[PDB]
Amino acid sequence: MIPLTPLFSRYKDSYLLYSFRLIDLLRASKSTHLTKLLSSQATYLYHFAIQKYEVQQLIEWAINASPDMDLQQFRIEFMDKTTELNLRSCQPKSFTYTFTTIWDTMHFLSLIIDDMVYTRLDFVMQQLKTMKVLFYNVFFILQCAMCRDHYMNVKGFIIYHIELIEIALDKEKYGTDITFVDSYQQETAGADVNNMLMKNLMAYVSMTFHNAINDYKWIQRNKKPYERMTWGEYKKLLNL
Amino acid sequence: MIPLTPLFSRYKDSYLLYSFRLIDLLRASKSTHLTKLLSSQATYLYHFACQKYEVQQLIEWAINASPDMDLQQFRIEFMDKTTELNLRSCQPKSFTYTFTTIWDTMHFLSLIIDDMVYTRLDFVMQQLKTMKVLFYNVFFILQCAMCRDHYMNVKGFIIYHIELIEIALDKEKYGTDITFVDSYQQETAGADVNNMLMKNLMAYVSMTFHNAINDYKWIQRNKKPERMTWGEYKKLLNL
Ligand SMILES: Cc1cc2nc3c(=O)[nH]c(=O)nc-3n(C[C@H](O)[C@H](O)[C@H](O)COP(=O)(O)OP(=O)(O)OC[C@H]3O[C@@H](n4cnc5c(N)ncnc54)[C@H](O)[C@@H]3O)c2cc1C
Ligand SMILES: Cc1cc2nc3c(=O)[nH]c(=O)nc-3n(C[C@H](O)[C@H](O)[C@H](O)COP(=O)(O)OP(=O)(O)OC[C@H]3O[C@@H](n4cnc5c(N)ncnc54)[C@H](O)[C@@H]3O)c2cc1C
Repeated sequence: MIPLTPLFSRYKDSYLLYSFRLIDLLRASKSTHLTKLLSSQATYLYHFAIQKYEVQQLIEWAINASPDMDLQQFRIEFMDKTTELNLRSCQPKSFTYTFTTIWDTMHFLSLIIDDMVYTRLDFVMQQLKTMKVLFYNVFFILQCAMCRDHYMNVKGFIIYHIELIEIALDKEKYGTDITFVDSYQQETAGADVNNMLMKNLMAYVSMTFHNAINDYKWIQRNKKPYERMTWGEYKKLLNL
Repeated sequence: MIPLTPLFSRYKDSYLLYSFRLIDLLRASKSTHLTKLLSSQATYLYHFACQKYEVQQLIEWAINASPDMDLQQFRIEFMDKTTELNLRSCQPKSFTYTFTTIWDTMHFLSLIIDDMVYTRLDFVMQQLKTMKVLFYNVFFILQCAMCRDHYMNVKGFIIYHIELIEIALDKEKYGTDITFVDSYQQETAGADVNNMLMKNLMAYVSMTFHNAINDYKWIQRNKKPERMTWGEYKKLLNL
């Protein structure tokens, strides 16, 4: 399982706030396609957080919630509903929603993938496909049109690496064990010639992706760019 | 300044064939948005095809060509139109369309990018965004539903590396020169601290992508799986 650190504590709570803010959109939805997409995303999110039958109750409650409530009244009704369904664990501790709420959710999902793979095969390959669906369908909820447009262009970078893992798991299914390496360069050296996978690959993929977004935004605003996060420091922050 | 080689000449003729097939879709288009997108993409492809006003006349000819022609009849009218506009260069020598026509176009575009960068400016930084738009908007044209769905999932891998190039040219605009290195590993090791950029990045990037797609399709077909190596690829193209 994932190591308990302060930073991982915020991730889990950002993940719950994010999940809460996503289901609040269900009552507002203006299309059947959005409703099906929000319903499945939130179901999938909680399934990575019987718990599953209670979650179906929560999700169904949110689909039929009044569309004329504001957000704070939805929060009141949600707090009660999760308490009643014995899902206090779904309840966020902090309701301040920002970019760090989205980043934490993506970094959380990355750590979850690394844990499922190191601690693992049909099951892990079905989870990895649900993860691709989650990353493909990240919503910002907050207002940032240009963030949405940027993310739709490059989200495949993350998603591509999930497929490398599936490719690696497919080789283990067929005879070649996965070999775990400590640096991205070794994994990338291997593919150009045997089944090497970086340990904590997705933590590093999403970290590298975080930096690239933040590097690119200076082009966006047209200003000269300053502490960037390093894999060394990140691993220390998360006890990896 | 792309090295003229056998594989590259096929890339070039595949590029032209892909472009001819795209503008053939303009007469059929069922939405004003798809019309907007195909004519932009075709204009862009031609603009990179290793005069612009003549291309605009070609495109405008395609927009108004009869929707009740079949494709072969369109090919007849296109071969005449390009002959009249003094654009015999846009004419493909082979009209057999396959997955290799699409791959060849993608690998062609990758080689254009690496050539603009090492022979470079706000100019190259602007041409890269157009490159991003082209890769975001690749049409298969042939029938491969699961292909389009796979490519829409992972196309960002390619596009991300175009952004790393803009990021690198932005640091050069503001002081730090690009340092060209020989492996992908040296570029990804130095991002983690300085402005290194792999030489022939997009050739390597779209080469690795091509392998990934082909490895992934054994998962897609549920089947127990000769892959292209960088050294072999650089040999084939004289990089
Ligand atoms: C998918 C996504 C796309 C975005 N696209 C854009 C855009 O196009 N234009 C724009 O202006 N903004 C964009 N943003 C927001 C942007 O990335 C920043 O969050 C914001 O612009 C300024 O945030 P910041 O530097 O103050 O903190 P942030 O960059 O948000 O980081 C906050 C926290 O995350 C942790 N952290 C910081 N860096 C890393 C890292 N490399 N790896 C792991 N953890 C880290 C740290 O704990 C830090 O406390 C996007 C955000 C997301 C989640
Ligand atoms: C964007 C895109 C997405 C696709 N998604 C799918 C999918 O999801 N499922 C599916 O079944 N098919 C998919 N395809 C088609 C698939 O990749 C193959 O083209 C097809 O299966 C034919 O396989 P092949 O090995 O015979 O030839 P190809 O893989 O098409 O190779 C043909 C030519 O390309 C050259 N070549 C081969 N490998 C490389 C390489 N790594 N780098 C550079 N050049 C190379 C060689 O010169 C060879 O002659 C996709 C194609 C594209 C262009």
